[PDB]
Amino acid sequence: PQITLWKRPLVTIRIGGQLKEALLDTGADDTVIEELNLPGCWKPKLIGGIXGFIKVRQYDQIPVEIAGHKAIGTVLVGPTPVNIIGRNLLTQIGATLNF
Ligand SMILES: CCCC[C@@H](CN[C@@H](CCCC)C(=O)N[C@@H](CCC(N)=O)C(=O)N[C@@H](CCCNC(N)=[NH2+])C(N)=O)NC(=O)[C@@H](NC(=O)[C@@H](NC(C)=O)[C@@H](C)O)[C@@H](C)CC
Repeated sequence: PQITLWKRPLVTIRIGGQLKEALLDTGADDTVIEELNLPGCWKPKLIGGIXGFIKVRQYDQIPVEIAGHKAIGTVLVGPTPVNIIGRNLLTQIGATLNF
């Protein structure tokens, strides 16, 4: 599909068997999702942006479907204000910027 940028590029994702809404963010290196449990598998990380840093739980090799496209990769979990799909998964679904 093609997504224009007149409004925030929000899409439905599936993760850990749960459906969420997330923002496709080309300015994010990584993917950041709120709450939800998961694997006895995670390790600590700090990630930053405007306003500084938050502590997150890094989970590896997590299956994540995005607009019907299967991806599998690192997912960071913490108190992000907005669920974010970053380049680590956008590359797996063949996403490009075009102008
Ligand atoms: C400045 C750092 C690079 C750009 C920034 C864009 N992320 C979005 C995330 C959405 C908000 C949680 C953002 O900050 N958007 C702001 C940009 C400022 C702006 N005014 O446009 C925004 O839209 N802010 C809205 C409010 C939130 C809107 N978004 C939304 N509701 N979805 C605004 N009006 O204030 N990327 C990031 O914040 C990511 N940071 C990174 O990718 C890198 N970190 C650093 C420090 O560069 C990497 C080394 O970790 C985060 C997610 C970690 C992977």
